[PDB]
Amino acid sequence: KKFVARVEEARAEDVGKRVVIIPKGIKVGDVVEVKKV
Amino acid sequence: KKFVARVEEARAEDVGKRVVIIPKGIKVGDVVEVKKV
Repeated sequence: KKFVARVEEARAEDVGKRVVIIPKGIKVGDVVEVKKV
Repeated sequence: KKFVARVEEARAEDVGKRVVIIPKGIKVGDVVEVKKV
């Protein structure tokens, strides 16, 4: 269960969605691979 | 450049943060591995 996506900035319409908060070192625009463990 | 974290619900204080929006299939509470590609 894995996917690829780009980090993005949270906006008012994102409130209520499921997210992983991204830390410093990884910026908006970066591509990340997310895999459920 | 990788980390492990739990999916969480976006709230009003998360507006402005960097996030990956998580799709259906992965829920709040799930542990995921995030790796910059």
